[PDB]
Amino acid sequence: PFFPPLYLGGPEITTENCEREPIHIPGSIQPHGALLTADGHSGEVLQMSLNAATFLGQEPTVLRGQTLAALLPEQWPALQAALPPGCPDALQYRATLDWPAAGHLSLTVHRVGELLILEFEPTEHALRNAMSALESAPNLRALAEVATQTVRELTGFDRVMLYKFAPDATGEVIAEARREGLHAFLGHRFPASHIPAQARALYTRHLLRLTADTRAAAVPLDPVLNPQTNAPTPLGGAVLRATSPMHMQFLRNMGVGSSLSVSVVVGGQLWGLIACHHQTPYVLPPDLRTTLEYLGRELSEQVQVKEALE
Ligand SMILES: *C/C=C1/C(=C/c2[nH]c(/C=C3[NH+]=C(/C=C4\NC(=O)C(C=C)=C4C)C(C)=C\3CCC(=O)O)c(CCC(=O)O)c2C)NC(=O)[C@H]1C
Repeated sequence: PFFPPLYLGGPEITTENCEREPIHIPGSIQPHGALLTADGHSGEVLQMSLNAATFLGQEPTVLRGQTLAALLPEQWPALQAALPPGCPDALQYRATLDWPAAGHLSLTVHRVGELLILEFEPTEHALRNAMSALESAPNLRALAEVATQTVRELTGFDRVMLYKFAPDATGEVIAEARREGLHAFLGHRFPASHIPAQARALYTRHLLRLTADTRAAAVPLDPVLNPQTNAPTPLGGAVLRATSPMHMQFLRNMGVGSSLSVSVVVGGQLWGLIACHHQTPYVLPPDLRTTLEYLGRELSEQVQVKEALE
């Protein structure tokens, strides 16, 4: 059972309790975007990342308590209609905003219970071709190789691996596409503890996560608890959520500045990950993550199909 989070007096995580870190409720985000939470009926802004006012060019005193009706007059009606009470928390509303201070922004919203969680991130044929290349791959090894190469072409990531889970939850790199000069991980195996049980569980439900800068400090939400509930804000579905410090350290020690993975789910089980690295920090574009999500779904389908062919 999970430890309390750090802001509720929980311990700093160590290697004796990796599996007890409540990674879904860090009460903080990555600094390359901003996060607001809002009441699902009134649109009152209930929580904001500490960088939100600066990120959005708003006056801090105005921002909290403000309504989405006032902050987002052009999206609020659409947002309400798209995300009514009781909808799947996987359901998304997305809009592109031309924000004077911030530039071109992507807004992604989902509902958890009575709370709307709004993520603002800068934004900046290929999909169909990629989907068809996966389809047309003749066997599982070729499928793995095509998936890693295609994802690398689309993203420009220094390394893209297909990381397959064994029944004991150890992991193996079974294909990779890599920048010239990077050492090979192909065929290397890693302990189950490096992607602990609660992470593997989360990754069965929320299929993409990333760390854009492995040296960046997390930006707290304020207030840290959802005022509706006096309880933690569920961020398992927020790509902006802070990454486990233990994992961030693991990445820095690998010389990885940016990391992103996409779940491969076969028969409702976590089969593996498309796992990506960059040496420098790197914010992968939002619509481009959408493409990666589609490719993850296609790969998951094709792994099942290819495993059936044998
Ligand atoms: C004591 C806890 C530990 C720990 C925790 C931890 N690890 C993750 C997430 C990931 N770990 C990954 C592992 C690898 N990436 C690689 O490139 C290789 C090897 C070539 C390995 C073994 C991966 C891929 C992830 C997924 C996230 C990503 O793609 O960057 C988490 C969950 C992080 C989060 O979602 O907040 C946690 C808590 N890792 C350890 O090594 C020990 C110290």
